[PDB]
Amino acid sequence: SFVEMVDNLRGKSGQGYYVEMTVGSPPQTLNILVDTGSSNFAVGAAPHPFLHRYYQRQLSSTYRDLRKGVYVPYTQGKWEGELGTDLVSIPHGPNVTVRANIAAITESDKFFINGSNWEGILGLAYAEIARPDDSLEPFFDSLVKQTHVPNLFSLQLCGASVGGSMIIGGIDHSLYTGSLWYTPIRREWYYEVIIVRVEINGQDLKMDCKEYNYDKSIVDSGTTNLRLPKKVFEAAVKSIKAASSTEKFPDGFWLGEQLVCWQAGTTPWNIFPVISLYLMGEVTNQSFRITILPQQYLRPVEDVATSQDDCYKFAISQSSTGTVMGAVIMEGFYVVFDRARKRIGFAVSACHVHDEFRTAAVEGPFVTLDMEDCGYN
Ligand SMILES: CCCCNC(=O)[C@@H](NC(=O)[C@H](C)C[C@H](O)[C@@H]1CSC/C=C/CSC[C@H](NC(=O)OC(C)(C)C)C(=O)N[C@@H](C)C(=O)N1)C(C)C
Repeated sequence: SFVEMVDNLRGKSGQGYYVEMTVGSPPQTLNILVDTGSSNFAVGAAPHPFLHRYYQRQLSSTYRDLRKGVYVPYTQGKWEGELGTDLVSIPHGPNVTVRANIAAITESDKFFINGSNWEGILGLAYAEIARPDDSLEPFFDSLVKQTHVPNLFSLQLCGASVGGSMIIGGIDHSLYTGSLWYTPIRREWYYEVIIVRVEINGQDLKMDCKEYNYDKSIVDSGTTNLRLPKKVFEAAVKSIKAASSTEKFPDGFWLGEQLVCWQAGTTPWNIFPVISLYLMGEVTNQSFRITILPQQYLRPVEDVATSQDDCYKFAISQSSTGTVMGAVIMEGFYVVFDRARKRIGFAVSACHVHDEFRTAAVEGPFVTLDMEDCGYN
């Protein structure tokens, strides 16, 4: 029954992907950011300059007050609100209604985005990282417990003004080609995975693989960039600079500050390298790799002038909280969050990225010794 959920995601570039939801009785419609990097379901519940609508608990006859406050910080942005419960449905999801924990957002700082068209956030990770503590059941746990929806979902995020699919409860095989390759979920808090090798244009970065996972690696649809620990970021940028040294870029470009522009249709994709991330596989000493094209980590942005030139921002940034495989990494792959079997699957998406001579790819099997030493403790 998955055809009805195809294309149920929208968004603006670099502003997150959202799904339509309803809360309360009568149903109030809201666009909800899909975030696999957090575990709280929360909605704007008071006026805000950037909110065009918001949840009005007083208009819902099924609302229940939990009489408990909550604060949630993210990498960028934070909010505090009031906990309660209400009935929740997904118009272009499964045909069910669940009573779910909802945080009613009453104050926020740099959380809502001017012109993003979403008014809340759906944290899809596990209760261990829910606020204020792991006793606040996340939405997807509630959905699985109260209905017959199988315990998995998949995400097909498509680039450019953006759209995609969140298939709730299953895998839609018309949305990807080739084989699905699975990596274990190391621990059920974030969707934590283990990166065992990194290559740039086929050249091993030759770092202790622990550095790739310092202090964790996660899959996070709510983060735009590929985010890398300091040491990995520095070696990657050095390698990308060297491969593209044909041209010169402002130093702020490599920090994500300044953007780079070329005359329309002349972007020199060939001087930027592919990046291969090797992930721990399902059998002993076995891994697989996903290959990222520069069309993914050079994110297109609107020309800051009155020109018709293609402009891009560098969508790889430095992290202090581990590797984050954000939306630019997920774009062009079909990603299966198989919570029932504690694994994440990757395949080439049907909305894959087109280069004239290179192709994003998921490839295996590879042999990799001592993969367990790559996890940080
Ligand atoms: C200070 C962090 C404290 C720890 N908090 C967490 O780990 C929380 N989870 C998280 O923070 C997640 C890891 C991230 C989460 O998805 C949050 C969701 S905030 C709502 C996101 C909406 C979509 S816009 C994406 C944005 N793009 C962006 O900034 O673009 C430029 C870089 C080009 C300017 C971005 O990337 N945001 C990152 C930074 C981020 O904050 N993501 C919860 C578990 C409590």
